[PDB]
Amino acid sequence: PSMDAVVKVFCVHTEPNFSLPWQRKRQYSSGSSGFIIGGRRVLTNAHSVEHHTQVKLKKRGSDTKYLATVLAIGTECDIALLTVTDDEFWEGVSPVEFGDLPALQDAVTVVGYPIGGDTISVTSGVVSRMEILSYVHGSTELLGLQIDAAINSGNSGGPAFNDKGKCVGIAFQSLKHEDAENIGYVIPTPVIVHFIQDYEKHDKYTGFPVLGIEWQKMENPDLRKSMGMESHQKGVRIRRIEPTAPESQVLKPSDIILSFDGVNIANDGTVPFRHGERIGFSYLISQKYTGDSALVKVLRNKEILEFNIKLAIHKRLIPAHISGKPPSYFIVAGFVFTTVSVPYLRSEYGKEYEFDAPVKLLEKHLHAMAQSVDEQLVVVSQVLVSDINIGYEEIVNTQVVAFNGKPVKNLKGLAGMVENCEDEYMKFNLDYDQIVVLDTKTAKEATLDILTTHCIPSAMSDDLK
Amino acid sequence: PSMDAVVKVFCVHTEPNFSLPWQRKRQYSSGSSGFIIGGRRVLTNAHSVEHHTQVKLKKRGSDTKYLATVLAIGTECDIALLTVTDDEFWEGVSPVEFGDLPALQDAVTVVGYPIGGDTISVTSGVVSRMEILSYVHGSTELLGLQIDAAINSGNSGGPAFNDKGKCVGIAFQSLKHEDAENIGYVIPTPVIVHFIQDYEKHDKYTGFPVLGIEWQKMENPDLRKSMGMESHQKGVRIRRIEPTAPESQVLKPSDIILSFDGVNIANDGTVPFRHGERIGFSYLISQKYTGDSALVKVLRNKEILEFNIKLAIHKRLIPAHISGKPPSYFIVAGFVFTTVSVPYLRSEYGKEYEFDAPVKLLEKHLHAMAQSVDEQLVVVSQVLVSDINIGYEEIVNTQVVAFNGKPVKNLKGLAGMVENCEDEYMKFNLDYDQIVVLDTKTAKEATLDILTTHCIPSAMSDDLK
Amino acid sequence: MDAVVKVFCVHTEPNFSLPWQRKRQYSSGSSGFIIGGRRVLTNAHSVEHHTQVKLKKRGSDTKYLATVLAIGTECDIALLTVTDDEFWEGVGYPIGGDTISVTGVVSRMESTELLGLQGNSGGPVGIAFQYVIPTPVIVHFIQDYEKHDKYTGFPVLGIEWQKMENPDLRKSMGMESHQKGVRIRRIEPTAPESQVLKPSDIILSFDGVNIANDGTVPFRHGERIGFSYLISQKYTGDSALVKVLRNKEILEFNIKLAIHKRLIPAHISGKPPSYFIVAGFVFTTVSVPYLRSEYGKEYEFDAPVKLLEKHLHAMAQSVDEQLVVVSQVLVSDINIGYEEIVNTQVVAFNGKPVKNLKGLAGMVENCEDEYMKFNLDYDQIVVLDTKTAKEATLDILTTHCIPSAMSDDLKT
Repeated sequence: PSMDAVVKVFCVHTEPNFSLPWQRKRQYSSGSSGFIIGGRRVLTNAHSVEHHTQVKLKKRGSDTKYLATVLAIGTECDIALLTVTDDEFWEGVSPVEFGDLPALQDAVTVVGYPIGGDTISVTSGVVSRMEILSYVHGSTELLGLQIDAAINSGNSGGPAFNDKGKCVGIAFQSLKHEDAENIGYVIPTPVIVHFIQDYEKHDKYTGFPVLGIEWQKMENPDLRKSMGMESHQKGVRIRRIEPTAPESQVLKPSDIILSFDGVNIANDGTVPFRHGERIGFSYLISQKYTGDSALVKVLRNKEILEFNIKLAIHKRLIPAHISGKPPSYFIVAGFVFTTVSVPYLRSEYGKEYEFDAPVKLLEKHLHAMAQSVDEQLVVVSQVLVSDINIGYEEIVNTQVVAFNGKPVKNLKGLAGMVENCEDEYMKFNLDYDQIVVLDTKTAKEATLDILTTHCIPSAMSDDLK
Repeated sequence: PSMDAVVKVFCVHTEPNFSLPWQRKRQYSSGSSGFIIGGRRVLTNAHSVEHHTQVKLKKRGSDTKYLATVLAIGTECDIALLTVTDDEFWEGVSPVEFGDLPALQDAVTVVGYPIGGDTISVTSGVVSRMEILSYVHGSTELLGLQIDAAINSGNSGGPAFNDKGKCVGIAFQSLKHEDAENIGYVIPTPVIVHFIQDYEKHDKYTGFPVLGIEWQKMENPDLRKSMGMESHQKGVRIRRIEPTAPESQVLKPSDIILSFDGVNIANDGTVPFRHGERIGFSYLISQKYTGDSALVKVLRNKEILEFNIKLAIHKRLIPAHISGKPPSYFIVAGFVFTTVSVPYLRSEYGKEYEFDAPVKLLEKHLHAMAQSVDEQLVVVSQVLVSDINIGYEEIVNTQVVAFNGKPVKNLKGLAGMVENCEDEYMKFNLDYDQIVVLDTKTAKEATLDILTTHCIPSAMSDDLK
Repeated sequence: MDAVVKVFCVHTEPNFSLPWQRKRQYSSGSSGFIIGGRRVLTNAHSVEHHTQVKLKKRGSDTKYLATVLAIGTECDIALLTVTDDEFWEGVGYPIGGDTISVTGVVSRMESTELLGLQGNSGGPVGIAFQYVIPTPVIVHFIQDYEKHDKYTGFPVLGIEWQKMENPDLRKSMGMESHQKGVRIRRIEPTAPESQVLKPSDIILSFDGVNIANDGTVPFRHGERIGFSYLISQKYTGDSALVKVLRNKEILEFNIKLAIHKRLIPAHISGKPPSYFIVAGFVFTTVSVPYLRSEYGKEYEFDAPVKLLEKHLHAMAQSVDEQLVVVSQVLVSDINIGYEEIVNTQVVAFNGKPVKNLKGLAGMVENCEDEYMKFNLDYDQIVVLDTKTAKEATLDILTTHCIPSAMSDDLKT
């Protein structure tokens, strides 16, 4: 106990097809775990209800499935917040109550449901370490608890209790470990508290802020001396700054970040966390709210400066997810133009896309920064075969970089240049020094019959209409 | 302890051959578990003594096997009630005593004997859920306990104890789970009490009543409005009524059942069961005794009606079992006529008969209702090859629907029409628009020599003589 | 050998489970060969759902866009052409190769069949596929095209029959000892012969060929074959003389032969699948491609028994009768409580029998009643408020990226 607050989550999903962005896949149902908390609220994983079209909740002792409402989705922290109108669902359950951030080697008990099973499952372990990690690959890294108990579909989203019967967070199945390694994570209470308090204040999820920099350790003493650091000072060198984090352009490459909100940062980027414990300084940042300001102290040209910087969320050139929105696409003459995101790469190349995708794309995934707030990697995804595009059918996942001499910044820009093209020819500059040339008049005329052939409702996603 | 009341059941079985209904299979012995209770009584599974010709009981500390008496067999609840004349068997054992219906996640300890072993085995688990389930496939669904401990031959029939040393029911091996899933059932004490009290009152088993209806949920609000339901009312729509449950013909299709014996029924067919627990409304029905009456409240034509309905057992067109009776058959000219039951289908098509039997038969198994109290599905089972039936040898498991223009209602009817046939020809209308024609005089004369060839004692089962 | 061409095929095939969509393009390579009359021969399965077939001659650098002339589904043969005259100026190809190959056992022997058991499919004997497609099938296929100017398939006698091997059965129906044949069990209502033939007729002969008690006719010395072989040799629209015993008398009918109309069609000749949607209820018609797409290759065991019964045993009672099901329910507030309805037959709409998909779609459009009441199989009903159910449809289509509430054939 209290087992009666631990519910099963039935979710009907309607996933976009990122490879065929005019399609939604067949409806399917998934089950996971979740739990009732104070104030007529239920907590589960964000991944358990992504692309939801209906959510239902089932208590362990009753056949009845209750229609639920999704209140907010925190994708970066993998939390969803639900409610239920039916008062019968709430009646007679004592809500889960939250405990303090656990100590290492503290006992933890994870309560949930097996895969495809409707009976309670109970899994035991210890907190093996504190960690900063992504809950969505390629997305912002947050505080987490690592536990020596494996988590699998089913129990992820159930509560994790300390020996005092208090919940210390939401179970989370590891993305980077095989199920037999018996390692799992718990989304901890300060992350949970960040997400609920964020919703309670803004009536919406507003994300987790980042500073918008990459950094390099300062552990070599000649490096420190050569940039004016006094022998008591320590910190990290700024390698690069996101062009699209404008509040951070007050910072500059090769600044030495000395402290953040007063907390002293070491040469390896760690800050003190608790007795005998050190953690990366990003936990100081991600515990703030988007829009919060932070005191950053740097060494610049052997002199100390202090900046108050408004913090924002990270904008990735190739986004880790697109918030459940439909992927954007545009078609002309059977050429399918779309943008590159992580779900696109996963759907095109499978689980190992970080090794099987084209190196041109991997470069941009691993290393490129967006140069503008609206920049997108635009590609020819595929060519829908037809007479108008004879000779081009082999083109797959190749960046479009220019149209009739003008650079392509994003998909909407390219859709605009194709619509307003008055030249005799449409000349696309592709990657690998390729060009695609189409007669403007005959290519626009060819589009409709291709749409029909492939049952494409429209030549573009609504966001471009 | 108290291990000394947990006995081994040795049973000699003489099973009918449903594929060759003139034969009894070779005697064989099976062992299972059972336990002594108050009043010179032993409890075991019904399946452990089906087709019994002798039962013996062995206590764990003594070589001696005691000749037992079968008092009653409750097939639907899988319980057999035995006694023993020898007073030495009873002397010095403290009888098992029964506890209350357990709560979810309560500890349960199952005591029995391994397969082919005569030493005590002890298995531990928790009650994982309350359930309504069939203990014989295709037979009436009853209250049961699901436990996270697997049960296998051997221990099924042993007692299940709560931590207070009280028995909360009889172990039961799952029909729908592989042994490695570690899931089993316990026939609970209110079912046990139903069966003993039933015997103690009628000097015989009288079964578990059903209402005789199929129903459809009422969870859609337009469905509810369109049939006059006020916003506070809830219940289920009657889809169909068994023709042979005449006390229920007072009900009518599209009645909305609102409550049963006062208990309010929800739109999903659940009723409250305990604190925070809901179960299907059939538990209200099957806890009554055959012959009991029940108050049923329906909405009919937007108006409330209340009926007092005498409850009876379910009569299935294709019966789930035939109570250990011998299967009926009738032979003429080497044509073997028999009726279709579940044991017949199992013996003809194996464990997967619900996928391997002819679709014509599966339809009737899954969906047909008996149209009369004595209706039977009659089939040609096989043709015993002989000159008189040349050209017909391939006919297998095909329904007989008419004889000389008259419909076949059951096997006895067909046996009567063949005996009193005065026409020159016997013309059987079979399924798939086939006919079998035989010269009446020569076919009746051919029968005896076929019986002899196949060592068939008689042309019919005794029930047709 | 310079008349053996390479055949690149790009396929776009429908989703029978989601009939508003087309699966992703995929490509096949095959062979083919040129014959007389500006005509190219290949396999059917190698150009099924072709969106573009181009052809490439031996040793040539040019791929010519083809036009497929006829696809013979029942017999796995197709036939293409190319409008450019340069293509017609004056054994097959390995996968991924543009060079001719010439190859197991050949010999080694051992709608209705041709019955011969045991890079690159398409080439030139007859048409290989990967056995060799024989020439007695090709010629029927070609001569069918060369006559109808399209493919019409192979005719059938729309009857089921039972052997007449048992003496007493024969005597009871008046068959003299020398007479042999098969007894009609049932006749397809949508066959022309359902007029003139009757149940329990004994079919004795077909175009003067005597039919045995077990349904076979002579074939070669020492070998017989089922009489359906005779009927499949004819062409659609041909006449045939069918001689029967009825009430102990001999009658001979001249019957114009026709294509089989199956209630659950074995395929739909590459036409798109049809669907109709209202308030998230997806209605469609049961075909074998549907059952296969819904339930896998074991569909004859995993599909619901109600549908399996129709598939194995039902005859269409009308020429346009279809088996209409609720395929699935696209969940939305309008259809709350109905979401578990899957592949269940619709039998009536507001009291009136449903005969086919277009019929059902018409009744919904013209429904002026307050409620829409669908009688489903398993004695179920679906009730929706007519005004709000029609109003809810559009957003459900939007959510699922469905272009309209129905397939084009239902706009008709």
